[PDB]
Amino acid sequence: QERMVGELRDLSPDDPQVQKAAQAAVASYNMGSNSIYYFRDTHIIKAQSQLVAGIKYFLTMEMGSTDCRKTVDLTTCPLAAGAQQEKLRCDFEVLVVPWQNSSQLLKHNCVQML
Repeated sequence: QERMVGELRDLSPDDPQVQKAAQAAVASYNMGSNSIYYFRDTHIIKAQSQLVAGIKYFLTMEMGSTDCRKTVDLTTCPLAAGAQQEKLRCDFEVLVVPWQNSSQLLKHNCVQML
């Protein structure tokens, strides 16, 4: 066949390739979001991969708003507390291809947590 569609498989949330895919998702989400502040990953809850012509990562993760405003090393950005605190739970689909340096966030659906 012409198409390459591999098996969908569970990965460890601590797989270094999941982690890189996760930082790709965060960076892209922050670029596209209307929020004043950068969000930052707090927990990878679930991770799956699928071999295509390239690799898809399907990530479920939680994010927290930071004190860092956009107007980047997120490890230096504290999670906001009290009035500015906001938590999201997101599904991300990330595309990784060996000929591109930047991994792409194909889809995302985020949801504000109480």
